[PDB]
Amino acid sequence: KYAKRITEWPPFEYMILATIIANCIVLALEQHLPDGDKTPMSERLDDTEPYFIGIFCFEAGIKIIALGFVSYLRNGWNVMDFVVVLTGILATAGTDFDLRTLRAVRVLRPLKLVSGIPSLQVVLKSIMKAMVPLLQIGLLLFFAILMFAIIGLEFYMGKFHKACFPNSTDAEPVGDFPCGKEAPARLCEGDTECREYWPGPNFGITNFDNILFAILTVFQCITMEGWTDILYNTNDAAGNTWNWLYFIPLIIIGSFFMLNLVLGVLSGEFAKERERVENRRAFLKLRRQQQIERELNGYLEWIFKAEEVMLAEEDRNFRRKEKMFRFFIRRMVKAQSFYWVVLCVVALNTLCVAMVHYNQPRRLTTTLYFAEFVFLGLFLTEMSLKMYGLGPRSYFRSSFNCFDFGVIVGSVFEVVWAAIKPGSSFGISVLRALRLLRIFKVTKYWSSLRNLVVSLLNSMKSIISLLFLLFLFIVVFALLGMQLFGGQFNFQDETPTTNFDTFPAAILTVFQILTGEDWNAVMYHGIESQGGVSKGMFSSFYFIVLTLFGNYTLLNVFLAIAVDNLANAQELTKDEEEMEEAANQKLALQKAKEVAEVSPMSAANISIAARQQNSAKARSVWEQRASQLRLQNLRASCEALRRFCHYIVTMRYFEVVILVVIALSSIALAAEDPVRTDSPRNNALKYLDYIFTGVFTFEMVIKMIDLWNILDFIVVSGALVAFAFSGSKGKDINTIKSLRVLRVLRPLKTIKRLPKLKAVFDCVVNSLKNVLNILIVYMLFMFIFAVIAVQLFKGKFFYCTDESKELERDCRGQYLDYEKEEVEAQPRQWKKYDFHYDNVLWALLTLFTVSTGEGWPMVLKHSVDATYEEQGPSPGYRMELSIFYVVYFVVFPFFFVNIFVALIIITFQEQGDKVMSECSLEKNERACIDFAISAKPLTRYMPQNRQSFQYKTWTFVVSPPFEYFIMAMIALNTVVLMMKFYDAPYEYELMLKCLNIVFTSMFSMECVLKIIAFGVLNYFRDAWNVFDFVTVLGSITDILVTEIAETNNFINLSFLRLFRAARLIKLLRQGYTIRILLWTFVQSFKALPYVCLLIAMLFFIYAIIGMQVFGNIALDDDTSINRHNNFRTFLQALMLLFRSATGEAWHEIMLSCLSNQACDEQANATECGSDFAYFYFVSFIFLCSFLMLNLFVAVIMDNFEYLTRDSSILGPHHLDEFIRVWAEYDPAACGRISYNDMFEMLKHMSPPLGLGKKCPARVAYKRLVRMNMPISNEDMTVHFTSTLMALIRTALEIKLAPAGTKQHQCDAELRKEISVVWANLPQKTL
Ligand SMILES: CCCCCCCCCCCCCCCCCC(=O)OC[C@H](COP(=O)(O)OCCN)OC(=O)CCCCCCCCCCCCCCCCC
Ligand SMILES: CC(C)CCC[C@@H](C)[C@H]1CC[C@H]2[C@@H]3CC=C4C[C@@H](OC(=O)CCC(=O)O)CC[C@]4(C)[C@H]3CC[C@]12C
Ligand SMILES: CC(C)CCC[C@@H](C)[C@H]1CC[C@H]2[C@@H]3CC=C4C[C@@H](OC(=O)CCC(=O)O)CC[C@]4(C)[C@H]3CC[C@]12C
Ligand SMILES: CC(C)CCC[C@@H](C)[C@H]1CC[C@H]2[C@@H]3CC=C4C[C@@H](OC(=O)CCC(=O)O)CC[C@]4(C)[C@H]3CC[C@]12C
Ligand SMILES: CC(C)CCC[C@@H](C)[C@H]1CC[C@H]2[C@@H]3CC=C4C[C@@H](O)CC[C@]4(C)[C@H]3CC[C@]12C
Ligand SMILES: CC(C)CCC[C@@H](C)[C@H]1CC[C@H]2[C@@H]3CC=C4C[C@@H](O)CC[C@]4(C)[C@H]3CC[C@]12C
Ligand SMILES: CC(C)CCC[C@@H](C)[C@H]1CC[C@H]2[C@@H]3CC=C4C[C@@H](O)CC[C@]4(C)[C@H]3CC[C@]12C
Ligand SMILES: CC(C)CCC[C@@H](C)[C@H]1CC[C@H]2[C@@H]3CC=C4C[C@@H](O)CC[C@]4(C)[C@H]3CC[C@]12C
Ligand SMILES: *[C@@H]1O[C@H](CO)[C@@H](O)[C@H](O)[C@H]1NC(C)=O
Ligand SMILES: [Ca+2]
Repeated sequence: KYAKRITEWPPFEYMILATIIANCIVLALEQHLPDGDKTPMSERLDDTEPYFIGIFCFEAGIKIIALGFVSYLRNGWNVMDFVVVLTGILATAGTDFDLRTLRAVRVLRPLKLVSGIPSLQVVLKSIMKAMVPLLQIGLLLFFAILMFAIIGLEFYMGKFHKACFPNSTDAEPVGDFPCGKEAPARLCEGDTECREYWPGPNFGITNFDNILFAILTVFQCITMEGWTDILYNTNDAAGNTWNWLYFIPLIIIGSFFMLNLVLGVLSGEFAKERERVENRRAFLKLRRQQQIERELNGYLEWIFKAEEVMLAEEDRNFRRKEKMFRFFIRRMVKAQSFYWVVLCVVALNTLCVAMVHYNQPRRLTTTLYFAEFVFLGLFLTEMSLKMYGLGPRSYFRSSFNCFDFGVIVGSVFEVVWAAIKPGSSFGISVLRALRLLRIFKVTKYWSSLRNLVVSLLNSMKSIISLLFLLFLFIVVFALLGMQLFGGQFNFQDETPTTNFDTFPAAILTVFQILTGEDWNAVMYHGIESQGGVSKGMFSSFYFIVLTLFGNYTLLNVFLAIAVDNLANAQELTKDEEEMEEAANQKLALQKAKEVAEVSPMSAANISIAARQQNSAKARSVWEQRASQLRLQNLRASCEALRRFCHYIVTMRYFEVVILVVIALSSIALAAEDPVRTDSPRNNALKYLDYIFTGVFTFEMVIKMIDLWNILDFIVVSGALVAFAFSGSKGKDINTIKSLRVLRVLRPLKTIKRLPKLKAVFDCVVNSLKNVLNILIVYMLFMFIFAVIAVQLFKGKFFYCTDESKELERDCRGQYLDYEKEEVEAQPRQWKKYDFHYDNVLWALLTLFTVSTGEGWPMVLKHSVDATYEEQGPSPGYRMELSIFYVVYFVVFPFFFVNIFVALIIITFQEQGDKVMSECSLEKNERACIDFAISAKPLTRYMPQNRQSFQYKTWTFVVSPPFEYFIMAMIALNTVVLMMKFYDAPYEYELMLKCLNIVFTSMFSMECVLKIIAFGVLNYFRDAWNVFDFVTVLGSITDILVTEIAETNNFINLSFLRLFRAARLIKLLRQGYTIRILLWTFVQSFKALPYVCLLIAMLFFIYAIIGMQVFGNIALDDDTSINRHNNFRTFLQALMLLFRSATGEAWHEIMLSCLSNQACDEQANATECGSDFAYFYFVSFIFLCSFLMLNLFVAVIMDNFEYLTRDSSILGPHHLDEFIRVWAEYDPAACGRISYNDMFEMLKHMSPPLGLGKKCPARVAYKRLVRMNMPISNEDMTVHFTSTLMALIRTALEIKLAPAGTKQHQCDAELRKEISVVWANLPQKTL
């Protein structure tokens, strides 16, 4: 039994890894066919299973006979291996048919190589240790969903079951939209009536019939996938007046707030983890290695200089004459002239390669073909001459030179491979555009951008491990999907492409679900495959998981990578700059030392050059927090007429009137009718615009007599020109429209007038300027990808209307469309796909749409189906091209976009301080003392009579079992709140109503008991008691309304039910970690309202612009501009803008209004719509994303002190416990309290602060004795003013004990730091 010492060798471990990889390949080679069909390879691979099972069992047996049982089973990975082998053995000996739950375990086999490689185990532990603090967020998220689900269950229960059945002939609805009989809901057209019962919108899956369906629908909504479809279904089922008030708060809270919480928690976790001893040591090693290299390079340059100096004096007096040539070459390959020449050559090559487009002239094609050879030869001659003038070892030292060599080799391979078989092309020749990255060399941003690449290369193994772990999880989920839905997607209609039949299809489906686009469609297909709504509805959980741990795990990989690398680069750059400054000042100070024969002026020179550059120390919040965390960790480790037109603008009440006129003009702009130009409202608006432009020009003309003013000049001049052209016929009506839409800039004038709005706009602009270099790099990478995509896909995105024809000449005439069983004659026409890659601009637009994530499966399908230059598509022709898109998703949406967030997180500047010299010592200590400054020991108001009646009620109410009963009563009432379902029996609804009755009665009894035991003016003091009373009163009003027959049409009262649905909030107070986080983030939100004002102004401006431009588009169904989504009104425009901001079909909306749309039969122009929608939508998406990210980072950095807590010396929270303890023992302040209570209070005090063990109590005595005593005054005196202050002073930054006599200086420091407190603490210092 000595297997461990003779059978646990490296080579045996690599034989077990080969068994696993082979098993993975066998699993990936399986194919699933419907209805029991099987390929011969299926049986051939099935015959391979028992050898794998035998090998696994042998390895398990060796490990058992080496380690024992319950220490071999003590490892979780060994437990997983044992479970896998046991399930395999049972399957081998299993003849019964209930093996599906056992054969689905063999998808965990790829996870076994995680156990075989401990490095992957360490990486997985590191990635999963940052997800525990996210769990509470998920809990909160679940609560939110539950709450919203309940609200849905109370409003949209069985509302989607009505449809326009024509005449009850065969019960086939004509339209897939809900009804309302008369009412403001949507009506049937033609000979149809809305009969009862029709499954629902999506096969009857998305509805609010019961709590489970409501929960699933709300979860689908929060992921912002198809929530607008549900919104429109509610709109046309019950009217559009109040449905937005349910979905807009739902989307906001469930997506934006959750994402902000996740980002903040992750940022705090990363900041805490970066300052650990291991990471700090690794960073110090990297910094030392980088610092050595600069000195080495300087010394080698010095050495080369001497080698070329001792070679000219050695020849001045064959194999030597060829070496001055090498020296001259090396002096030539390093000069600025050669650098600029090669940079211009690379720029010209980029220009030449960027002109490729579909249907280019043959002369241009030949010119580019020859220029490729010319450029390849030139680049080859610049890589050989620079390699001989520097040497192979010195040339390969720089990483970008290695990249250049790789690109040259790939280009040569492409050139030789493009002649022996000219088909498509890889596109490596475009990669030379990355050589433009030399531009940053001549700027001052070279060090910062180079340090990021240095840090990226330093931790390459970690990046590879993380990517491989992600790929392994994707493979495991693909195998699970293959087992669950493999071969079950063969429906009566066309089989969906997004299926789980083969391994490539399953892995593409899993990747698409990970991105989060159209995952609900795949979920619907899976549910339909598993039986439908009736049975098989439990197959959704898979997708649920694949969403959750698929949408918050990438944010834990790529965001972590970005934060770590960018923080490392920033710290490296800052340390390099400060070390250079220190070395320069030391050298200049030493300069004066050698010159002792005269008074030196070097000291003055270094003095005048030491403060001018000092004003560049930004010291962002992230850097300050990192420094404080480093200090704390190190301490813990160690311790173990001109005047008549200028006085009018000087008036105090002149800016306010201008602001109110600006607001009035903005409101008048909002309330405009685009579709009906000729209306009395439009005439009144024109008359008001006359007054507005008159007052604007009047105030403007008196301002020039004494950038933003430039904008005011354009506004005024455009208004004047429009008025001048108004008094004539329609001369150049397009110019009139342009000058009319120019008036939207009126709200922009408010930015300067409000100092706070101007400040926040300046902060946003500064944040934008902070990421300009990364934006340029991102644009260069996107351009390279777009050029490659143009090269790959130009011309191939053409298709005929019917798939039978493959050529343009064949796609002529008419064909038979066999849709909806009508076989209609439809014209054949050779069309082009909406999003293509004809030229670089179209490719850039398509890649932007892909990066946003909308409709990228469609472009993936089109790219895969593309065949040739002028030939129609063929399904699955080139599947490998999907790699391209995968790579794109790895680089832009995932990587590049996550380094934008990090670059804003780590460089965010504090705004509420605006100065770094306030106290230089307190960041949380100041807040900790201010908490005691403001929070007085508020009491619980114990009754003072206690004679016969009030004391009994008070004792009953404040009793712990009463609170427990209320909690159980509030938790059991929520169980009866979600237990309602559609088409329930009458007795069931009666029981539900009776239970609601008794619960409301119990809560009313509790409220009246509290009123009696506390008092009218005491119960209402609490903000929670008044909320409870409001909910009780609302429930009573609802129950009274319900008992009496409801007013059918007099007053529509159905909102009061929400009050009862509010009881959930009543149970939100039990959690001691969700309340303190929710309240903290809400209080940070309420402290930054001007960011929200800026976002609202952005939405207002874009809504007005859309109203003016695309307002009169004709409403048509089966499009993106219809009765649900249009630009007609201000509310409709805002809804469209919000839908695009979340992102549903913004590309489809853009295409639905481009310069050729059929125009409404009520407006003036017969052809309305413009090609301006491209810029409109792209700019709106970019700006909305940027401002939302800025708001998120502002909120996160407002709370960074709490998000990086490291809770062991916490002070902001222990004061709450102190107040809670003091309140119970104190009925009222009464000035002063006794002494003996404080000892039992310290005993009952939280052990985290004050006493850990029995021994530290002595230290507490050392804090009570051996210093100044408050016993000088009356012993009947409070001590909280002197106890908590002393404990918070001595817990951190203790100074009195080492001195023992310098108390007066500490008191003076405290006084000068509390200078303006209105002398309130002077009486508390004693
Ligand atoms: C940590 C998680 C915290 C979660 C907090 C959640 C906060 C947001 C909650 C949003 C709830 C308000 C929106 C209600 C959705 C309205 C749905 C609807 O269609 O209502 C119409 C309804 C009658 O339907 P109607 O079509 O008019 O008639 C035919 C069919 N009966 O009724 C009507 O006739 C109109 C009445 C509905 C519109 C007004 C309702 C009051 C809204 C006040 C503002 C929000 C109050 C928030 C209260 C929080 C606690 C619930
Ligand atoms: C990286 C730097 C050096 C590139 C600078 C920009 C140009 C190289 C790009 C930007 C605009 C691109 C143009 C974008 C739009 C067009 C129009 C296009 O012309 C046609 O499509 C005519 C055929 C037809 O539609 O019938 C030819 C490509 C061209 C000029 C592109 C050629 C390459 C251009 C000129
Ligand atoms: C300062 C910002 C928030 C813009 C103003 C807020 C808007 C949401 C409010 C303020 C004025 C409201 C407008 C107040 C007056 C009207 C006119 C109203 O139409 C009619 O009065 C019917 C008369 C006719 O049929 O001609 C339509 C709503 C509308 C523009 C309202 C739409 C919503 C508006 C634009
Ligand atoms: C963090 C990353 C690594 C996640 C994705 C891992 C990729 C390597 C996966 C996801 C997409 C997979 C691709 C999904 C689709 C295809 C096409 C397909 O190629 C075929 O020729 C299929 C053959 C057939 O038609 O039956 C299989 C390889 C490839 C690119 C797969 C290879 C492995 C890929 C590239
Ligand atoms: C001073 C501004 C900012 C506030 C007042 C502007 C809005 C509320 C005013 C300006 C002109 C007004 C319109 C003038 C004419 C008509 C025609 C008729 O159908 C009655 C209502 C209606 C449609 C008015 C509704 C209210 C209206 C749109
Ligand atoms: C790291 C950054 C700069 C990405 C640069 C590499 C990109 C452009 C490379 C990496 C892998 C490459 C793909 C690899 C394989 C194929 C299959 C071939 O039949 C067509 C080209 C295609 C689809 C390539 C296109 C270009 C591609 C996506
Ligand atoms: C906390 C959980 C476990 C118990 C409280 C949840 C109760 C109220 C929920 C959980 C699952 C729900 C059931 C889920 C499915 C159905 C089938 C439907 O055709 C009638 C309603 C019915 C029977 C639901 C009634 C309410 C229900 C029982
Ligand atoms: C002025 C600001 C928005 C700078 C952005 C300018 C560019 C991106 C925008 C501003 C106005 C736009 C124009 C507005 C209207 C039309 C008419 C249409 O039939 C063809 C396109 C064309 C000519 C647009 C092209 C793009 C355009 C020039
Ligand atoms: C069937 O249609 C006719 C007219 O097409 C109309 O009377 C009604 O909708 C139906 N007739 C019935 C229900 O008798
Ligand atoms: Ca979407």
